[PDB]
Amino acid sequence: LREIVMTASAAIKTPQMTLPIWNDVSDEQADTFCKSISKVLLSEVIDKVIVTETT
DNA sequence: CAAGTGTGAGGAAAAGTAGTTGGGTTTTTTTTGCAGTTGAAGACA
Repeated sequence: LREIVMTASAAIKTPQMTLPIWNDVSDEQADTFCKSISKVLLSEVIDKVIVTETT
């Protein structure tokens, strides 16, 4: 309530956007779209990093 | 052997006052949350 009324902050702490999905949109299509929009960082795919510094 | 004028000081004491000190206040003139904002360096056409 403070984040709205008191500060009218243009930076919500947890900004969310709700998306209605068409009646025709399957649940499986919906999970595909959920994957399709979410961000994927390069870190998120790395398993191990080995640096062999030789000098 | 003796009696008789003139007279200077020595002495005492309670309270005060000295010396030496101190006390004594008096009197005294280690960010722990927040959101915003400016100015800055840097950068651009």
